[PDB]
Amino acid sequence: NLPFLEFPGSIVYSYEASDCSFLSEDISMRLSDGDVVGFDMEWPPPGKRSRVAVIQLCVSESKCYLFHISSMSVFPQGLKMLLENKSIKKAGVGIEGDQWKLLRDFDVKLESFVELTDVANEKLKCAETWSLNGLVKHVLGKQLLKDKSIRCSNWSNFPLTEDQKLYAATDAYAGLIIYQKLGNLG
Repeated sequence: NLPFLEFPGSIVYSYEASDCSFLSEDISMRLSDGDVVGFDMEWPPPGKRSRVAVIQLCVSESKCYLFHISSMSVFPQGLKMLLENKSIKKAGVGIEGDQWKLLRDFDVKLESFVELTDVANEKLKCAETWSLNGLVKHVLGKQLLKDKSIRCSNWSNFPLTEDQKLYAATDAYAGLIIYQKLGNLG
């Protein structure tokens, strides 16, 4: 029985482009070169493909932002600038795939991403094929809620449910906590 990892801070939910751009600029304002944010994205599971519905940025243990882009008619210019900002690192798992997807879907280029599974392999001196949950268990001694019910829910539905918010926030939070753990190991 491993404890469940859960984002304990305030979840900021933004589903309008202007609001999102303002918040993103605020984030860029408070950070400087070298800083990192936890990062992840969600999207719903015949011929058409599913585009990114939510982008999560966890800046600290007390605050995580959920940007519901599927509810926005235009991709937030401020969010685009933050993501393409090479000064701010974005830590996640399978984050290169996220980069490709953002480019394909919105021509937004994620800069300075940090693939935590690579950092883990090099730090822990191993060659494993990880999963975010496996990384959480091994690195944090915690466990992640990963039931299809929420993980594969319809992320493009407005509004996001309370369970959807905590799950999406917790995933970006794990990225932030894992990054700090591995980056400051002794």
